[PDB]
Amino acid sequence: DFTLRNARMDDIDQIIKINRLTLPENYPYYFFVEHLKEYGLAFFVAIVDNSVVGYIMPRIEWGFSNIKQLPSLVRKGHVVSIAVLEEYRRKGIATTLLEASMKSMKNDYNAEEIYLEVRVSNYPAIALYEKLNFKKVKVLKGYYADGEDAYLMARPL
Ligand SMILES: CC(C)(COP(=O)(O)OP(=O)(O)OC[C@H]1O[C@@H](n2cnc3c(N)ncnc32)[C@H](O)[C@@H]1OP(=O)(O)O)[C@@H](O)C(=O)NCCC(=O)NCCS
Repeated sequence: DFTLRNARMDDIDQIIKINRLTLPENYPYYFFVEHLKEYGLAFFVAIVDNSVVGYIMPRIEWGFSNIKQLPSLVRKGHVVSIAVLEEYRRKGIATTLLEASMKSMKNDYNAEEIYLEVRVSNYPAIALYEKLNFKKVKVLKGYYADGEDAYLMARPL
């Protein structure tokens, strides 16, 4: 079994470890710290027996909607990074991390939409998001450093 709670400064070391092991976008320590201090209410970790096994790091924005056809200014929640240690996958951790972050984006930060970028090859992640009713709304060409395309996936809150 796992539990969720908001991330704390003392979680950052384990979060970075997870990020280093599971993702190619290896942000520096100060990046994690600033997102925790600025958007901490929507920054969650998953815990198994006192260890962090997953996390979701958000960014809160104000700007043009990426869902609406017309230029329209909205509050947006942006998933910067989400990862779960391999041993603890297929347990619903990412699903519950996203739900918790979404609820805070909506209630704490008045977000009207949530969105993220995902590698077009990232089959597990895409399945996750489509199950949570994210839609592929844009294709960011050459979004990743190696040139790989991203789907911009989004949904209203
Ligand atoms: C994507 C990731 C975060 C999902 O974590 P997770 O805790 O295993 O996800 P969940 O258990 O909540 O998944 C829920 C649903 O998503 C889908 N899904 C998740 N992983 C899948 C896979 N490998 N293949 C097919 N569907 C998958 C399934 O529908 C799953 O439902 P189910 O378990 O009942 O079959 C995880 O695989 C991961 O950390 N990958 C490496 C880092 C990464 O790519 N992060 C996302 C970048 S945008």
